[PDB]
Amino acid sequence: EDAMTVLTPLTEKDYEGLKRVLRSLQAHKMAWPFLEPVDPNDAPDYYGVIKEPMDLATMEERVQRRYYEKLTEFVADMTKIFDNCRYYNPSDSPFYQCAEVLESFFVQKLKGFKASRSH
Ligand SMILES: CCNC(=O)Oc1ccc(-c2csnn2)cc1
Repeated sequence: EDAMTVLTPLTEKDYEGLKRVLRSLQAHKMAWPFLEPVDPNDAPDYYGVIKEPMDLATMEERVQRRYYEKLTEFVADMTKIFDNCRYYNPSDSPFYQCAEVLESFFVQKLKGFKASRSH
């Protein structure tokens, strides 16, 4: 990550952009596995093997409360969603596939956000 991403505090205008990025992901057709915390009745071992769970509703709560001080911290929570999924599930499962698609979409939107900050 470049210096701006790591060091530049998030302003109120930056927060309007983060809200837009998050809503784009929540509306994506392949976001269904990630919208809410994993239900342990569906996956009884999940919370024994994933030490730091994350989901898009937790990120929305954090954005509303202004939890994030730097863009790097927002990117780290999002990346945890996808990395947790690829560690828990095998590479041929539909959950793994959804992580591949949605991470590529996140990178496209994140590049758009970074461009808009500087110019
Ligand atoms: C293997 C058990 N069968 C099953 O479908 O349970 C789940 C439920 C949710 C997830 C999930 C969503 S986000 N990443 N992991 C994975 C497995």
